[PDB]
Amino acid sequence: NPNQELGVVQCLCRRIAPLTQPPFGVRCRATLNCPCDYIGDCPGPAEQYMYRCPNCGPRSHVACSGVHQGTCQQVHP
Ligand SMILES: [Zn+2]
Ligand SMILES: [Zn+2]
Ligand SMILES: [Zn+2]
Repeated sequence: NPNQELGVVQCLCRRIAPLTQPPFGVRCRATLNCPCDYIGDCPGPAEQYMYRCPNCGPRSHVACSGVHQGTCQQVHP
């Protein structure tokens, strides 16, 4: 069988870790801060990373490109 390449990622401890599956989209759970009282969920895009850190062992964390802080136009158009 041919080898299956998996990407690498920086663990939260900052070491380089091998992903065990490709990044996959997820719900972003961050809370928003706009100068008004608006309440709402971040629409993303957010992704979750599964990896096996040589230091930390199995670990995961989520990253999101949505706007969490800023003006009312930036957070909630
Ligand atoms: Zn680590
Ligand atoms: Zn987000
Ligand atoms: Zn606002």
